[PDB]
Amino acid sequence: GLQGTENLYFQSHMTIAVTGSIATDHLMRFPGRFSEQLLPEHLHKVSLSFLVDDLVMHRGGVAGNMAFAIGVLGGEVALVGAAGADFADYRDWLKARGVNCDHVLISETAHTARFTCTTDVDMAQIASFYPGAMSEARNIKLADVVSAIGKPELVIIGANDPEAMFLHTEECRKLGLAFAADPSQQLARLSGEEIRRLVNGAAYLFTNDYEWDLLLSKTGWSEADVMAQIDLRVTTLGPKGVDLVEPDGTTIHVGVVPETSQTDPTGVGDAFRAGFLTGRSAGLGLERSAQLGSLVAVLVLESTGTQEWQWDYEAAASRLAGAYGEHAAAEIVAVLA
Amino acid sequence: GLQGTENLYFQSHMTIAVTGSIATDHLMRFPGRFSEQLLPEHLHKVSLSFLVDDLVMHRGGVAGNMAFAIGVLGGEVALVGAAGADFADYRDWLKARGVNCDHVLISETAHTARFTCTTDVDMAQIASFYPGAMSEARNIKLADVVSAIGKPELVIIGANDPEAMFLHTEECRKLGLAFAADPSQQLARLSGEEIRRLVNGAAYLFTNDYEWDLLLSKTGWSEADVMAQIDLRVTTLGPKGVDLVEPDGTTIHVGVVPETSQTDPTGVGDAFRAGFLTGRSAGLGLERSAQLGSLVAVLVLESTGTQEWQWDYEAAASRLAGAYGEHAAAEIVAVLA
Ligand SMILES: OC[C@H]1O[C@@H](n2cnc3c(-c4ccsc4)ncnc32)[C@H](O)[C@@H]1O
Ligand SMILES: OC[C@H]1O[C@@H](n2cnc3c(-c4ccsc4)ncnc32)[C@H](O)[C@@H]1O
Ligand code: NA
Ligand code: NA
Repeated sequence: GLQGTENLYFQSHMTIAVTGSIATDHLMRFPGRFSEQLLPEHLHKVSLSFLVDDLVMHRGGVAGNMAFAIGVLGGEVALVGAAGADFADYRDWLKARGVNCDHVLISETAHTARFTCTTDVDMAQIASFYPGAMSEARNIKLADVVSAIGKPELVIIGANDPEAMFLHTEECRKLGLAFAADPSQQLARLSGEEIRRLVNGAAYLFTNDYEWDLLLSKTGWSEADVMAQIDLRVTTLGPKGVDLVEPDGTTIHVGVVPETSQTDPTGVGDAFRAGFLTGRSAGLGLERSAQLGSLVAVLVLESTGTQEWQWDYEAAASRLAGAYGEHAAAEIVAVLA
Repeated sequence: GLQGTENLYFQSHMTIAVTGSIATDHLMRFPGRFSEQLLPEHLHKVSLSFLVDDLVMHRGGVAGNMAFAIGVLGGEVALVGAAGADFADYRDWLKARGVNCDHVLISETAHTARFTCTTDVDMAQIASFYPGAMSEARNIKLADVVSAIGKPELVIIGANDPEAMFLHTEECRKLGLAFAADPSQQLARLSGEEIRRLVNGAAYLFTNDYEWDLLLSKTGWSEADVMAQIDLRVTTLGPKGVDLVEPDGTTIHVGVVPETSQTDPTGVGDAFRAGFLTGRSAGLGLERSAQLGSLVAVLVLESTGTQEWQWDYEAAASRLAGAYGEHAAAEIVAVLA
């Protein structure tokens, strides 16, 4: 009754655009411990052959995961990445949860990227990633996306074809789009200069604490050097929670939702980021948004695959209330409706 | 009219029954050296994430590989192993090459086994094997196979479901079938008692030199102890060739066919065994048979996948002539054509 129809519709098009990998995750379980059974002698002429007792294929890719979670939580999200012609079923899966997939580049030749991962009983991982169609993400122009769906409220620059990451970030700077620097695995692979090129001007920087130290080491930046380039640092601390740090040093710390199981750590970070950014878009403060992100992250930790979790108001509210109090759980549920 | 009809026909029989794994091989290439970047410090908290720049899916499994090679070379072969309902195209692939697949067990529920392997530029490997339908190989009775195709000249007991390996070997002993003990990868996993149970009474023992030392260590056997249990030992020595050793110590040594490239070592041993045993079934002597096996082995070494090589009498003859002399090449081609 009190909504301005014109202005509400005007803003409805301001989506989150998620750029990053789109993949199939081929996940296997090793019924042992890599750290214990592997010995230093096995690394000098490497020949490893693990017997695995489980194998499942699931939808994945950092951008696929984040878009799935934003869509499931009710946000407005567009998936912007490269995949192969095999993508049809994945497309239907994402569209059924509200994800705009019109601007997924479909390669004429290459298959969708593949993440192959063997996880042991202690959640340690030995994995390989095949880019396939992901390399063609460097041919996506965010200008065309904007022309089609309008200026997004935020562009997430997740792990992707590296050249696509640099081009997307620079196009955000040029078009005045707010972006979240979420380089994740590429922090292990890029040079300090390249990383600096991904961070400058970011509305958000997302890393975990290890990745934060890695970024500082490789870039040669101090923390103050980074905070001069970004509006907010979000650093996940695993079971120790998450820090949200403004440029003036103001820090908000949020604890985690305790897990009922540690099934598979794949996609936990993606899910935290998706939940946090959905909460922020929905009007929640930094602390409440991080609390939502922590819930989604633990739901991914407790399931095999990255998009196999389920959203249930009653269970979500109960776990949020247990971790953060009934008032916080109520505010979170109130914005998600 | 100088042929002895009885003995001619007596020698004419050459059916080989191949037991062992049937699989799809998911092969990837790491464009670097594991040795350059994997260090003992990475064992504390194991978390490896390789970028691979090639991914292909190929027909595989040790029994599939050996049956393919025997069929391609003109031998008489039946494939005896467990697969999944996905096996249909694989079946057509093998039948088109003369392989009898009537006695492949098709699981009602499980997928064909899967070998996932990353190989670096120095041929080092990191791999995982998911048995799936392979476990159901323990339900295959060689008595039914014999009832269908008659008493084979040889049963190859290759890497398989371990219980199936034991059941097949004991059924060969009870039914009086000559068998080749080819446990290969299972030598890394079985106990000395189990290995001894696989070797006793073998017509052939096939291993590489490392596997030979491993067998001797785990079984507690000396070489003479082994030679008292088997009719012929075949020990491959990689670039140093192959030793063929009778119980009385009589040794035939054969050098290798020089390779034109070192592309992928997966299935090279399978191919040697198949070529050697086909040559023997066709009436070639030990040396000529090992020369044929060495050719097939290098053809697999030079190609991606285990069954992607091509059999061409003229190219084969030229390489055999270069390695072993025109007389040997001619004798081999004359028997196979
Ligand atoms: O966040 C979890 C998600 O990350 C996805 N992924 C896993 N490795 C990668 C890499 C990579 C690795 C070595 S070099 C580049 N790049 C881009 N996405 C990846 C995976 O598909 C999973 O669903
Ligand atoms: O010899 C090359 C062929 O061996 C096949 N293979 C690779 N690992 C195995 C294993 C195994 C591994 C760890 S525990 C048991 N078992 C049975 N076959 C295998 C593969 O499908 C390839 O085509
Ligand atoms: Na998970
Ligand atoms: Na090969």
